[PDB]
Amino acid sequence: LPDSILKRGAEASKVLEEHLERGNIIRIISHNDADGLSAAGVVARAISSMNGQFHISILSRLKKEFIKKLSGEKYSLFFFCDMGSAYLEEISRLKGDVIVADHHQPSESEAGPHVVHINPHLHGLDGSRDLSASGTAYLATRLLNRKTAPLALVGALGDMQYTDGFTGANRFIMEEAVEEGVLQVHSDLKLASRYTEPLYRSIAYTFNPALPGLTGDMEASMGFLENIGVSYGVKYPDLSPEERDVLRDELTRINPEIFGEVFTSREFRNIGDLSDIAGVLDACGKNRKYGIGIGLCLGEREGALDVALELQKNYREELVKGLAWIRREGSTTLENLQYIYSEDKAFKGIMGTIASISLSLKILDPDIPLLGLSRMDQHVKVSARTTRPAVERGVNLGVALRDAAASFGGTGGGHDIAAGAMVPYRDMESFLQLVDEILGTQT
Amino acid sequence: LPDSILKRGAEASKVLEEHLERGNIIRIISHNDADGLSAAGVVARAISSMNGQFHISILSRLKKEFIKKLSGEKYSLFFFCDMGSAYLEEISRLKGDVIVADHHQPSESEAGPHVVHINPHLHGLDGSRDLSASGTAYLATRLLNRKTAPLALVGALGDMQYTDGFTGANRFIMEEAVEEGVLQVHSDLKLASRYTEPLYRSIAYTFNPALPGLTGDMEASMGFLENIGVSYGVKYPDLSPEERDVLRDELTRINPEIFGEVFTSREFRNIGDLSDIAGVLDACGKNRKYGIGIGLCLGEREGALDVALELQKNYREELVKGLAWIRREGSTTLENLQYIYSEDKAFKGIMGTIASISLSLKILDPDIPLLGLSRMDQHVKVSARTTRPAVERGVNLGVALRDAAASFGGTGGGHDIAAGAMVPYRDMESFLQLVDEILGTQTG
Ligand SMILES: [Mn+2]
Ligand SMILES: [Mn+2]
Ligand SMILES: [Mn+2]
Ligand SMILES: [Mn+2]
Repeated sequence: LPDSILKRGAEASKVLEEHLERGNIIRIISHNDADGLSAAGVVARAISSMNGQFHISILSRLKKEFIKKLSGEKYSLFFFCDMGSAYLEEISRLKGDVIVADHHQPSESEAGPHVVHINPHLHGLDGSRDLSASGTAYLATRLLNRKTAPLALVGALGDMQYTDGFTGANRFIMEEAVEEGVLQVHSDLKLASRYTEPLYRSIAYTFNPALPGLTGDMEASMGFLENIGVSYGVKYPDLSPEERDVLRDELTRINPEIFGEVFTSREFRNIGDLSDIAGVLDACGKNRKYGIGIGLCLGEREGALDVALELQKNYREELVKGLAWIRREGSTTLENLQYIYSEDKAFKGIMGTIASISLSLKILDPDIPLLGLSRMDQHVKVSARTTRPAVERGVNLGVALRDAAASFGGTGGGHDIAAGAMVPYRDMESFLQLVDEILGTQT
Repeated sequence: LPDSILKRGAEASKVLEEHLERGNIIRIISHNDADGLSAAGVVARAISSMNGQFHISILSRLKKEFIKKLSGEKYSLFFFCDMGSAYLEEISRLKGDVIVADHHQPSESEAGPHVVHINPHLHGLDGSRDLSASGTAYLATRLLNRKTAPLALVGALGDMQYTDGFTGANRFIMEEAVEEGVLQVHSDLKLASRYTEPLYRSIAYTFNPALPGLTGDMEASMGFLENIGVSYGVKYPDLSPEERDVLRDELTRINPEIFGEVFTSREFRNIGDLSDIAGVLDACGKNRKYGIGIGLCLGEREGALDVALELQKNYREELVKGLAWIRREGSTTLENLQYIYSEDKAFKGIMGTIASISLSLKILDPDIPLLGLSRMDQHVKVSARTTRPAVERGVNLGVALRDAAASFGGTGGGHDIAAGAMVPYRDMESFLQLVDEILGTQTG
């Protein structure tokens, strides 16, 4: 990588150690998706391993008001994951030391001198591809605990940073984790929950890498498996070798991606591969069941796990319906983006995910950035997704949504390839065109 | 301390004396938790000490109907503890004199020259911190009996009014109880039932001050004690001095609050410290078993005590399960609150207690107000708890739940730090979503 970062990391480990040695409790603030929860987990696990204590809050968006509420509180160290780069001035106004582990672009003023800021953008690395919050937290805790590297990669997968191989600092973290013996790599089919789910359901629930015709369609996948003569009520490992080969052959025909690298760790045995864990965390996060998510990251797997797996199941079911909806009513295309709108509470939480999946499946034109829109009474939650070719063409959704949302007194941001915003429902049209214009621009 | 409240207290003592001298039986109505039972005990002890007679009814909630049923009955004096401030008009409609000893925000109405109302809120004091029903009853009976001060503090502890030291009128009552020689203060570890329970169980049952990792977990605490090399099957006082020192060192590392002030009285020797007594009463109250709680308060300790300690054991066991349940199914967080929902009767009676303990332990984020929810066929019972930093930030659960509930034809109220409500199942989501905003305006 560029050895610079590792250094910045170490600065942050030093600070962390200082405060732990003094007995003071560490305040952790993070985001509510796979990356945010796995980042919070990395840090809390590092603290735990030093017989230290931590206080975690999970937020869906960091707000100026919330930062002020903290500036009260008698905590000596604040650790921010997956947010904060946009509020560096405001955060600097905290009494007490601060670490910010984040991977969004600038944001933007200077960052005070009692604050440690780790961000791939600052070290010549791409925050959209080469590192996520969870990995940034690992670099911050790497000299204290290396057992956490699998979780670091959970967040990276969660944030869609696997682009045929891990790249940049994610590659570094993978390599290390192998070297430390806590991560194994296998070539295999990338099917959903292969250890806990019968083949027909596993195929239907393989949303990424997507399998057009089969993904999201229990009937068609059951059918498909009969047509090719492969048992559809057994779990993948309980198949015969011959059946495995025929299956590998026929699914690859539908999408070559389906076969490739698969990541496992003794830590997550009986649950899933690393991508599966990312899914379980997304389901916990979408259900504001943050405790279950973090418990899972720290190693709780008894009642918590049952609950977590049940939440996934529901999550998956909701995704199937959402995909069916998009197939039924289409999207309206403009000139530089397309969009999809729904007042159904069923889809509020999952709009971004079904957006992404629908582009992969090519239900919708993957060349055109897709804005999913869900009403929250007076406001509308926006979830924008596109693809890596579109980012190459110059698309930056994080920028477009931030600028546009501000214009109407809203709040928005993200990365080039995925972003979100919140705006008055009343301003939806105006909003949408403005993004349109902003779009065609950078393009 | 305001002279006004001591004076108001004396007015109530005078009234009580008047009726006792006339030989009439005194009607005592109180609540069913530690504070409610200890308050009822204070009054009945003062009555007993004057060779007088009393009739006690314990209620889980005072209702308009019930007040009317009393408005019959041939009793000359009615003594309300831990309730009544919300029903002052309805109460004044009683024929016969009335004392109301309470500490809920009363906004508001008008008494009726014929009702004596003692409440810290009326005298510039905080009902959430500076005085509870039991202390308010003590101020009402203070010029007739001072041996009751320990019980007054039992209710205060029960109502979670120890905030690093007693404050306000509770501090006054403590100081007076020392001066009278009925209360002693020690620095020591604040472990559950140290005189009657082996160390591993004592640590597992120390719910407050909470000990993360150990509290509620028999296996872990047994383990912990082996790990540090301290006898785990012996009672705290039967340990060696060296063992005591090592233990004091290793528990303080987990929570500094575990060592600090401890309150005792010859009255409760062989049973527990004052916080232990609060626990026994909560157990009696949660099981009904009101006659036993009150027996304990009056000094009955033979068969009654055995029964009481058996009940505590069961209560504590239920709390352990409830905590485990929260650990298993988590809470869903929203903007300004979190909540937990159950269909079990195992947890009905204890929802609010395990809510409080889980926040102390930080199973759940203590910065965020926690709403426990249990279904009653058509309605759902709500138990809300939060912490003192949150109340500082501006949270008031009593208010939030009262308003919100009403807005759906429900009924709700309490204090800033703890409250309850009852609403139609048919619209939880609306209810929850309305409280989550009322709190944003509170903390904004
Ligand atoms: Mn995130
Ligand atoms: Mn992220
Ligand atoms: Mn009470
Ligand atoms: Mn009370």
